[PDB]
Amino acid sequence: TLNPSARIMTFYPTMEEFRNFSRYIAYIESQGAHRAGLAKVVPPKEWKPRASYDDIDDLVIPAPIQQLVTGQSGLFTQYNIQKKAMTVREFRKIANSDKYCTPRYSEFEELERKYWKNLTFNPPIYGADVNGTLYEKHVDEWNIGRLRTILDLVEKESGITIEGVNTPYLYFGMWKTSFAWHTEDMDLYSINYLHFGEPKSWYSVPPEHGKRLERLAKGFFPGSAQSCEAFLRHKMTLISPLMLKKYGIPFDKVTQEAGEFMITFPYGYHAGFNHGFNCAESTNFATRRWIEYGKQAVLCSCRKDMVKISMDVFVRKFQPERYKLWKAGKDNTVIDHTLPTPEAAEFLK
Ligand SMILES: O=C(O)CC[C@@H](O)C(=O)O
Ligand SMILES: [Cl-]
Ligand code: NI
Ligand SMILES: [Zn+2]
Repeated sequence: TLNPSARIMTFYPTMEEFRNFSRYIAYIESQGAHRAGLAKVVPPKEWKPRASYDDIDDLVIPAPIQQLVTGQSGLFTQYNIQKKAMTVREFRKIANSDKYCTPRYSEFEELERKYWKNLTFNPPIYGADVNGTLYEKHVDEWNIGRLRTILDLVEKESGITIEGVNTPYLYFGMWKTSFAWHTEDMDLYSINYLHFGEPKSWYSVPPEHGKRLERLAKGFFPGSAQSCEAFLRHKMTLISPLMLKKYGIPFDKVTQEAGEFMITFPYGYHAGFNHGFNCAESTNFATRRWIEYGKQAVLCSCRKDMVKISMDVFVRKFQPERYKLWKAGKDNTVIDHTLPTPEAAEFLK
């Protein structure tokens, strides 16, 4: 089938193709993009979500996070220490200080080695999970604030909003800040735009090999595994690419740059780190292909306020012939990670 390498793909849509979000996602899936779990989409040169970013210095980061990393030989656990609120100006001041700034380097392979060699030292601050958007109110193409996908059935039918899932999150980062391995809540899709700043590097494991990654993680962190069915959802586990390589876990890497979009797919494990001071925005979204992932997503069974979406409305509206079967817990549909979402039908003929 398509993209049998399950390698990370990059797309350059024209302004025409760009306009319909859900439609372009259907397209890239018809090209096998999802098989890698992660994909890059470079927006048209004439596209910009905001005019200028010189007016956010006063924007407040209510819960900055200091990332303490503990571990050795490729396996680490990240602990969060919440610091007092601060502004984007204060944050940047710190991000650029000779204390937390980016080390000198030539090729990316070098910055990478330095990241994996010093991530346990000099714990950085991460202005993550910040409620808000940097999109201009009139931007109608790929506006994270309103992608208009079926995930809207959640708020529209129940009124329930889940910060970060069906509302945007801003992430202000600095050198060495990172994000642990994980898939989205309810195994949804994810859209990430890097408004500005230094690059953000990503690691991705193909959804078709996700179970292998979990198996490995469970063997390394048996304690966390025995305490939770999906401890990777805590987002505290870091695993180096060398360790994955050494245990035969298929994975790919890619560096996202300011102005580019990254898309993660259902059950696509990903992790990465920021090269330096930057700002990114993200939220989740869905397609009809997601519904099945949602019904089968293995959720965190030890924390409260953990994201759990009712799959009822989706199964009832898009899988009516399986609703009673599903409701009776008799629906044993097996998921094929290679198949594109049905909306991509028009692109396969
Ligand atoms: O987990 C993701 O989808 C990306 C998270 C990334 O934006 C971060 O800074 O944590
Ligand atoms: Cl700026
Ligand atoms: Ni994610
Ligand atoms: Zn848990």
